[PDB]
Amino acid sequence: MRVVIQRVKGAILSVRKENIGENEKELEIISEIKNGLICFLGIHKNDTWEDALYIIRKCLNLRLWNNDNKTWDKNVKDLNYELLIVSQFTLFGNTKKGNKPDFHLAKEPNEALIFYNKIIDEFKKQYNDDKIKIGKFGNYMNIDVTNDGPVTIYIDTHDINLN
Amino acid sequence: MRVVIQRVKGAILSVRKLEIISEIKNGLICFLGIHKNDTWEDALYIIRKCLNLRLWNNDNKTWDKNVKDLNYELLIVSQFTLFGNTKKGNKPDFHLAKEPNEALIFYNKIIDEFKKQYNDDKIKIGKFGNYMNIDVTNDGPVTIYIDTHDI
Ligand SMILES: Nc1ncnc2c1ncn2[C@@H]1O[C@H](CO)[C@@H](NC(=O)[C@H](N)Cc2ccc(O)cc2)[C@H]1O
Ligand SMILES: Nc1ncnc2c1ncn2[C@@H]1O[C@H](CO)[C@@H](NC(=O)[C@H](N)Cc2ccc(O)cc2)[C@H]1O
Repeated sequence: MRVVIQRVKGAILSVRKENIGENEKELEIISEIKNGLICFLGIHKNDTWEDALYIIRKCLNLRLWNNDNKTWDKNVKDLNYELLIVSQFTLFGNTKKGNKPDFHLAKEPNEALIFYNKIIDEFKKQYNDDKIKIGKFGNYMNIDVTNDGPVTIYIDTHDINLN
Repeated sequence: MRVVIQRVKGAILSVRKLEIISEIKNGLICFLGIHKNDTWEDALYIIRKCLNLRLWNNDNKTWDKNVKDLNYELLIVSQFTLFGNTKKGNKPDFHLAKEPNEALIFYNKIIDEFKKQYNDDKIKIGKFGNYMNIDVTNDGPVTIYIDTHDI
C-alpha cells in the first residue's frame, strides 16, 4: 500500500457529476477540511489488511506539528485536526518503462473500492468519525489545498518488513 | 532521489515577511528530496521524468501528453521531508537527506538543468530552507512518486 501525506491548513474537494449535460456546472463540492492531513492512498494488488493497518497507524501517529517551542511534537489526533483521504491509483504509475505510466500493480477497482471503504471505516474507529473526510472513489476530482510547510511524507508498506 | 509530482490547475507559493514569490497556472508541482548519496545521474532521471512523463491526455488517447507538449509550467519545491525516516519513528528524522548546505548547491544545478531541458520562463521554484505556504488546485488528482534508488 502506498500513501502520500501532506500537511494542510485546509482543503476543499469537488467531484465530477455522473449526470452531465451541455452548458452545465460539472463539479460539486463534497468534502472540506481545515487544518490536518490530506492522504492520497493507493491500494496494491497484493495488499492485505496488515498493510492497511500499518498505514492507518502511521497516518494517525506522525508528529508533523510543532507545539510551543518543541519541533515535530504533535500528531493529527493531539490537535483534534482532520484527515482527507483520497483514493489514488496513480501512485502505482510505473515510470521505468518510458514516458507513458502504466498502473498494472494497482488493485483491481471492485476489490479496491471495498478495501478503500474498509480503510475509511477503520480511520473513523481508530480516531473520530467527525474528523475523517473522503473523496469519491472512481471519479475525477478537483482539490483546492493550502499546503502548510510544505510537509510531504511518503510511505510504501512493501518497503516495510511486515508480517 | 525522491520526488512527488502532482498535476495542478495552478499553484501560488508564498513565504514569510505572507508574500507571494512564485505562481503557476496549469502544470506540475514537484516536491523534491535529495538523498545524502545522490549523484547527478539520479537528478537527471528525475528531471527527465518531470518533463517527459505523459500525465495529460490527447483528444483520443489517455496519458499521451507531457508538461512540455502543452507548454505548461513547473513549480519545483525542495522537500527534505521525503526522507522522514518514518520506518524508525513517528517524529521525522532527516538523516538520510543530503546535508542542507551541500544540497543547496546540488539543487542549484538541478534548477539550471530544468531550465536547460525546457525553458527559463516555465520553471518556478520555492525558497530553499524557508517555510512556505502553497495554495494548489490538484487536478484529478494525479500524484506520481519516483525514488531513483528503486528503479
Ligand atoms: N487500486 C486503487 N487504489 C486506489 N484507488 C483506486 C484504485 N483503483 C481504482 N481507484 C480509484 O478509481 C479511480 C480510477 O481508477 C482512481 N482515481 C484516481 O486515481 C484519480 N481520479 C486520478 C485519475 C485520473 C484520470 C484517470 O483516467 C484515472 C485516474 C481512484 O479514485
Ligand atoms: N536534502 C534536501 N533535499 C531537499 N531539500 C532540502 C534538503 N536539505 C535541505 N533542504 C531545504 O531546506 C529545508 C529544511 O532545512 C527544506 N524545507 C522543507 O522540507 C519544507 N520547507 C518543510 C519544513 C518547514 C519548516 C522546517 O523547520 C523544516 C522543514 C528544503 O527547502
